[PDB]
Amino acid sequence: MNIFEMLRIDEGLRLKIYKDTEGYYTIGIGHLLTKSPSLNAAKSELDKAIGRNCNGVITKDEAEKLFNQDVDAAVRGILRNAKLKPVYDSLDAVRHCALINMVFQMGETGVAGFTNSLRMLQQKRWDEAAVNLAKSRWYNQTPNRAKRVITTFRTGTWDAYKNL
Repeated sequence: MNIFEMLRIDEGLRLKIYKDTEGYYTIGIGHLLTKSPSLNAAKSELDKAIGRNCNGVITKDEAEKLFNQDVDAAVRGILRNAKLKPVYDSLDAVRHCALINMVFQMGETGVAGFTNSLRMLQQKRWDEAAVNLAKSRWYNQTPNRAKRVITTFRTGTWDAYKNL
C-alpha cells in the first residue's frame, strides 16, 4: 500500500463536479475546486485547472493527473512548512503517509494547528497522540476516515486499510 492507494480509498474518484463532505465543489480524487457556492465559479476553476472547456466533466486521465499534482504539492508543502517538516522527518515511512493524508484533506494550515498532537507524534507517544487527535472537529465530522488515519499513526501499519 502507498499514499496514492490510501488516498484513493479515503476520497473516492468522481468524474463530474460534486460537493464534498463540507459542501464544497470538488472533482476527481478530492480535488477541491472552490469554496464558493457558485457552480459557475466551480466550472471555471475546473477549466483553468485542466486547460480545456470541460463543461464540469473530466476523464480518468485528467483526474489522475490532478491527483498527482495534489499529492506532490501536499508533500512539498509539508517539506516547506516549519512546523510540519520536523515531525515528518521524525516519522517512519508508514506514518509519513498518515500525515500526508491529513495535509491533503485539510491543508497545511489546518494540520499545523494540531500543535499538541504534532508534539506527541514527534515524541513517539502513539497512544497518547491518537487520543488527542480524536478530540477535534475533524474526528467528529469524518469519524471513519479520521479513525483510519489515527490508527495508522497509532500502529504504524496499514491495517486500517487492509479491509477496504
